[PDB]
Amino acid sequence: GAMAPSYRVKRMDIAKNDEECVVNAANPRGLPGDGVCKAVYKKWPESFKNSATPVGTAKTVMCGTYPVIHAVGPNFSNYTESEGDRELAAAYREVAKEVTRLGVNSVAIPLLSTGVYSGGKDRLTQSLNHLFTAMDSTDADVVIYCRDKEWEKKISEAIQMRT
Ligand SMILES: NC(=O)c1cnccn1
Ligand SMILES: [Cl-]
Ligand SMILES: [Cl-]
Repeated sequence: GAMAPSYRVKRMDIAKNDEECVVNAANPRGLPGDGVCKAVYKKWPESFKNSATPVGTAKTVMCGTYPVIHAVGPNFSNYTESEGDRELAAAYREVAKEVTRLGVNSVAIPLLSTGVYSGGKDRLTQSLNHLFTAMDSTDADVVIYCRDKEWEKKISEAIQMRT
């Protein structure tokens, strides 16, 4: 574990993270995809061997000794708000299990289902709160990666609020 486990946020490409492992915002079929998933495919292509996994689950594949945790959030175009919310909460619990099993002291994580799986809605608060619910009982340093300046401010505010 980290000596004083923390949350931080950075506005940059998760493929350039400074953490001991990465969470991919994966699709269920282990395809290169777009956004975070395409950047992860270009940086750690070996991690996409047998990475396919259902919605609401996480499956880790090593690229050398560097763990890539493929987490499949729901596509809110396809799910009801209720079922999508349940699967988004489940994906993050599976991420906490994997981070714990790996024994890492740090993890780089994107906000699941906030991009092309958002169903055109702002899900910053919904996705971040499910991230906190899952990761608060872990002792890894968590670094959240985002791309938008307004999102960075709102994530930073939510972290600082809890102290
Ligand atoms: N996570 C992000 O960087 C982000 C930015 N703008 C909309 C949705 N997600
Ligand atoms: Cl960058
Ligand atoms: Cl997404």
